[PDB]
Amino acid sequence: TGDERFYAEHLMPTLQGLLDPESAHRLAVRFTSLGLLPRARFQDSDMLEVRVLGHKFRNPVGIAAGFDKHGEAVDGLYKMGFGFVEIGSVTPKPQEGNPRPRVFRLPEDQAVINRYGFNSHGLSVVEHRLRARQQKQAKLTEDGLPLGVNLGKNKTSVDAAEDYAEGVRVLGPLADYLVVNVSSPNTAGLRSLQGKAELRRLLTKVLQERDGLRRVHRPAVLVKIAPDLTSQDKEDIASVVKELGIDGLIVTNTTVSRPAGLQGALRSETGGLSGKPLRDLSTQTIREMYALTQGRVPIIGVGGVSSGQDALEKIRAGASLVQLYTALTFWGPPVVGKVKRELEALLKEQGFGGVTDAIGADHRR
Ligand SMILES: Cc1cc2nc3c(=O)[nH]c(=O)nc-3n(C[C@H](O)[C@H](O)[C@H](O)COP(=O)(O)O)c2cc1C
Ligand SMILES: CC(C)=CCC1=C(O)C(=O)c2ccccc2C1=O
Ligand SMILES: O=C(O)c1cc(=O)[nH]c(=O)[nH]1
Repeated sequence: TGDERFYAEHLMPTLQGLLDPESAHRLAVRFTSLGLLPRARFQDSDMLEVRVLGHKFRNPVGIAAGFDKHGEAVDGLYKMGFGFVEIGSVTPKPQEGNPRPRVFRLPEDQAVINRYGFNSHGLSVVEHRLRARQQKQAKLTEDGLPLGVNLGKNKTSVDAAEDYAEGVRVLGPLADYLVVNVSSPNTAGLRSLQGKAELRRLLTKVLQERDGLRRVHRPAVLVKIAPDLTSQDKEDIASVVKELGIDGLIVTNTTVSRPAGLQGALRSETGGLSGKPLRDLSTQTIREMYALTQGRVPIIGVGGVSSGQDALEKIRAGASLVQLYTALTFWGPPVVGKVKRELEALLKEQGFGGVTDAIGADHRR
């Protein structure tokens, strides 16, 4: 389409030439929040509907955590055509995150490196922001546009499990699903919570807190994992998720690896790498986690999605839903309708009745 070409070829590269990435992010959130974007033209086909995690998703393309960290732009993100929105990560207390600069573009790689370090307005501010639109969200969710909330932990926390428990208590009642984010590369010791013993203790506490919420306020609980896990780590996570009845996995966060071939001048910056160089590392992690959970644990697939093909590869590997972030930063809002249009076309070409028929299809070949 003309908008896709205009944004991708002219407007976004021009604005990126003018603005440092964190300034660009802040202006993107402000513009989205104000609805200063035409309403998406693409009308969602019945082929794109997914029923998973106790909810209807009008389309399987979500905005990944970290774009709307503080729940400021939720309605603008639905207006952009996302089938679901995930906010956060949110930490219990407000915290500033790492010193600036902490976000870096790798244009030659269609990648970003970030070390934000969980900059967060904190649970109380986000709670009041979501409460201001709680019944609007109830109607959106009923109409197939669910809301996820991603929970983090404060830098100076002495008890990680209590940070996540506080998040469940405060934002669980406002969420369709919660994400226990134990895979940020930018908080010291956080990824150690993916270990078997630490994860079983942490997730038992999180599920007990969730189960204590009133039924209409009781969200699904997902664990978001790194792309950098050992085979042992992945087997341990699969075992714990099945043992405790965790509702789903988000696969994956950013990578601390630096794949051979990166060209960006900023490739050796500390932080998590996102975008195209992460794509197939994430797809293969989805594939492994689907097999280790016997296809019984819903997966939200994320990492380097910028086309219908990228989305369908993750769905065929075992994802019920996908998310994107970094593609939005390069191609702008038109990328959402592009992914959905291309995904519909490919499902038809490959003989799938809809997204649901394609979930895990590669494992049945
Ligand atoms: C600038 C930036 C900030 C992010 N912040 C968060 C976060 O707060 N919580 C989280 O779970 N993931 C966060 N992520 C990771 C994304 O949710 C996603 O897992 C990852 O970027 C891969 O998707 P992509 O290649 O489509 O960007 C962030 C990613 C980026 C690029
Ligand atoms: C061109 C404008 C105004 C916004 C696009 C954008 C980036 O360029 C960026 O680097 C970026 C980096 C991290 C998060 C979000 C973004 C983003 O939203
Ligand atoms: O630094 C952050 O806040 C952040 C970055 C990232 O890539 N992933 C995440 O979970 N948090």
